[PDB]
Order: sequence, then C-alpha cells, then structure tokens
Amino acid sequence: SSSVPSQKTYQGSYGFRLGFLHSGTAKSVTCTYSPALNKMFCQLAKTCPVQLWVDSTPPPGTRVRAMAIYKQSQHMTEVVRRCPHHERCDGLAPPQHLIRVEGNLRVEYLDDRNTFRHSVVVPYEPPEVGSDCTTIHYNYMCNRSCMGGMNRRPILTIITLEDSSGNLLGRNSFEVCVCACPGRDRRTEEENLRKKG
Amino acid sequence: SSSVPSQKTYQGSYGFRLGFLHSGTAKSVTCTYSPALNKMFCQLAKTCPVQLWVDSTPPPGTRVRAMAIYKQSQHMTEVVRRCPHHERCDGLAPPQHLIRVEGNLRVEYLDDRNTFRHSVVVPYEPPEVGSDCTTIHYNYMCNRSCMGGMNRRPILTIITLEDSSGNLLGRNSFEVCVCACPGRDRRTEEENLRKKG
DNA sequence: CGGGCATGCCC
DNA sequence: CGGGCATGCCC
Ligand SMILES: *C[C@H]1C(=O)C2CCN1CC2
Ligand SMILES: *C[C@H]1C(=O)C2CCN1CC2
Ligand SMILES: *C[C@H]1C(=O)C2CCN1CC2
Ligand SMILES: *C[C@H]1C(=O)C2CCN1CC2
Ligand SMILES: C[C@@H]1C(=O)C2CCN1CC2
Ligand SMILES: C[C@@H]1C(=O)C2CCN1CC2
Ligand SMILES: [Zn+2]
Ligand SMILES: [Zn+2]
Repeated sequence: SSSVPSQKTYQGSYGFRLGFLHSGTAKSVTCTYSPALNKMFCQLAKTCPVQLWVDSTPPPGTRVRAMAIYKQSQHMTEVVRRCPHHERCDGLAPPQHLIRVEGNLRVEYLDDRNTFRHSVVVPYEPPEVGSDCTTIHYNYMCNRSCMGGMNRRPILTIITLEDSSGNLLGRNSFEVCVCACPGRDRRTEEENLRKKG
Repeated sequence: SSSVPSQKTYQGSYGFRLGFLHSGTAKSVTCTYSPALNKMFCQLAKTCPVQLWVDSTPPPGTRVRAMAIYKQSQHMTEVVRRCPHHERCDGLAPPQHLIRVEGNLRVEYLDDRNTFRHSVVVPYEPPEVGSDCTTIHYNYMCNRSCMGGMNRRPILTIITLEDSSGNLLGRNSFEVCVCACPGRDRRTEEENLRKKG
C-alpha cells in the first residue's frame, strides 16, 4: 500500500554490496565518495561509477534497478524528477528521469503506473574473470540545487538486485549530492561532521 | 532591419520622464530604486511601481509599452523570457512573459511577429487633478538568477510612450535586478560603485 | 526582522 | 587549476 519504496539495506542471500572508486577531495574532481557519510558527490551529467559486489552469483536474468528518493521525512512521498529547465534541454531516456545509465545497450526506463516513480534498469552481468565486481556508469541529469526539481533537497539512490520473476534479491543505497564542486562539498560536510556531529 | 529595440532615452516633445518612489535600503524591502545606478531592485512577482511624468499631455489613445532587453552587448540580441520553471507554475498574461501589469483592465500582451520580443501595453491615463504623475504597477515574474531564463544576466526595462498610430512619442529605461534581497544588493552595488567605479 | 552559511561560477 | 564573491534562503 505504500508508495514510498524501501531504503532498508538488505544484503540478501547473494551478499550484495556496493563499492566506489577511491577519489580525492580536490576542488575540481568530477565525483568523490565519502565512506564516512555513505555519500557520493558528483557533477551534473558526468559519469558516476557504482560497483556491484556479490558473494554468490545471482541467477540468469537478474536485473539491477536504480531509483532516487528524497532522504528527509517531509519530502519522502514526493517523486524525484528532473527540473523543467534540464527537461527542456540521449533518446532512450525520457527527459523527466533524473538517473540515466550510459554505456549499456539493454537499459530500460520505467515510470511506475501506481507510484509514478522513475527507475532505470540494466541486466546484471557477472564480473569478468579475475575481477571481483561489476561497474555501472550512472549519470545524474540535475543538480541538487535545481529549482523545480530537487530544489536543494537531499536524495538517496537505491540500487536493487531483482530476479527476472521480480523477487527482491538485494538492496543497497547511498546519498547523492549533485553539485558544482564535489571535492569542496565533501571536505566541508566531513569537517562539519567531525566538529558538529 | 534591427531586431534589437532602441534603448536610447528620448524625452520627446511631451517631456516624458520616469519616476520612482523613495524607498530605503533595509535588507527586507520589497523594492528599492537607485538613482545613482538608474536601477530598480525588486522581488519576484511583487509590485514595482513606475511613475510616468510628462510636461505636456499626450493625445487621446496614447499607449504605454514595457519591454525587457539584455543590457550586455553579448546578450542584447537574445529575447528576454520567463524561465521554464516559473513558466510551468493570471490568465491574461501568457506564461512566457517576464513583465506583467497588475490592476489594469485594459492590459494587452504582445509577442512581436518579426522580432519575437514580448511586451505589455496599457493605455496612457493623465494624472488625476492635483497629481503630477501616473503610476503603473509592474510585476517581474522571474529572478535575475533563474536558470534557463535571465540566467544572471542584467536587463533593462524600456518604457515607451506611443500614440495610437504607433508614432514613438517618448522613451525611457532603467536597469532592473529581480533578487531576493533588494536592499542588500543595492547597498552592495552602490558601495562597489563608490570604491571601485 | 537581520546575520550568516551554501552553492554556482567568475565574460 | 584554486581563491573568492554573489545570491538564495535557513525546516
Ligand atoms: C568520479 C570518479 C571517476 O569518474 C574517476 C575520477 C573520480 N572518481 C573515481 C575515478
Ligand atoms: C568546483 C568548481 C571548479 O573547480 C571548476 C569545476 C566546477 N566548479 C566550477 C569550475
Ligand atoms: C517597492 C516600492 C513599494 O511597493 C513601496 C515600498 C518600497 N517601494 C516604495 C513604496
Ligand atoms: C532578503 C531576505 C530577507 O530579508 C527575507 C525576505 C527576502 N530574503 C529572504 C528572507
Ligand atoms: C571492483 C573491481 C576493482 O577493484 C577494479 C575495478 C573494478 N572491479 C575490477 C577491478
Ligand atoms: C508622482 C506623484 C507623487 O509624488 C505622489 C504619488 C504619485 N504621484 C501623485 C502623488
Ligand atoms: Zn535541473
Ligand atoms: Zn524564473
């Protein structure tokens, strides 16, 4: 009955975890992940690699879904959407969707008929031989600050592993801040965490 | 042949001048006019009174037109428009128009067929007996900072007095900055003028 | 109300 | 590149 999807971490029977490349906090970096905050800082429309880790290999036909939700209680029931400006500015991705996947010939974009929430889905592919994870290249097509979209409200990205039958196999999430200067904003929030948290 | 309307002050044979109420520079004022900068600072969608002064009474059927243009040379040829967000948010005023007139049952909104520029027109009415000017209540429906609209670019409002035949009778203009805190921004720009101009 | 931070971006 | 200002708004 809820229109708010779960954000509860569920590693599940396949040991599903997310991973992120080690970047620095240089003021001009295009993205950087804070493990202390479980938070990705990245720039508008630029690659944001997410690693998928599993302890056991999911069955054939497993799918990987990404969806954004507002992190604060007072905004959780509102659907996260592209702002009118960037919407009016790919072909496969409808202009209303915040999250895109690049580099994948099998991407599917969903608008839920009951909850109206947007998600983007790709097939799960096992890591190549010798590699321990699979990487998906996400793109966030608005800044957190965009008026008429996120309007400065923080968001979570929820990644779910789902089998072809629709069984939830795993769930993980991270906060995302799409901003002009990811390195500066990570440094500021981490400093604020240490001194005022 | 030019698609850029004139901004040249032309008092004309009727002695046409603009006037503005004396406001202060309190941080929360809804609008304030700087004579030193010939610049109105005002808030989004709130009243911005403009006084019309004439030395001689224009003929019956005179009209008062307002139009915005970008002040900087590099943007002058681009049409000033409402941003996509506030456009998607009166009835008589088309959503694309930046400048509205409130309180007037005879307002006309024009989209020029050749230049595509927007303007808003009302009849000229002489001042009431004993009064020296006529006031028009303008509304600016975007902030200067709106992405996809003015996008932080400065603008002029050009007020023209025109007879019913379309003869230009007078022209005046002022800079406009639609901002959150008109009193603060006037104080800052005037201080910057005095010390760095 | 006014002080002050967060965030985009400096033509 | 990084320093720093301008501007919206603080839940
Ligand atoms: C944002 C992400 C990238 O695209 C590379 C630079 C920074 N971070 C790790 C690798
Ligand atoms: C963070 C800041 C920089 O360092 C350049 C890229 C992003 N932003 C504007 C210029
Ligand atoms: C903005 C304009 C108004 O509406 C009154 C207050 C400030 N200024 C003069 C009168
Ligand atoms: C300027 C500042 C104020 O003083 C209030 C009105 C406008 N802005 C936000 C709150
Ligand atoms: C997760 C794993 C790694 O650490 C590197 C880059 C991505 N994957 C294969 C090698
Ligand atoms: C221009 C003139 C004034 O100064 C007051 C207010 C508006 N007009 C009539 C009286
Ligand atoms: Zn946007
Ligand atoms: Zn706007």
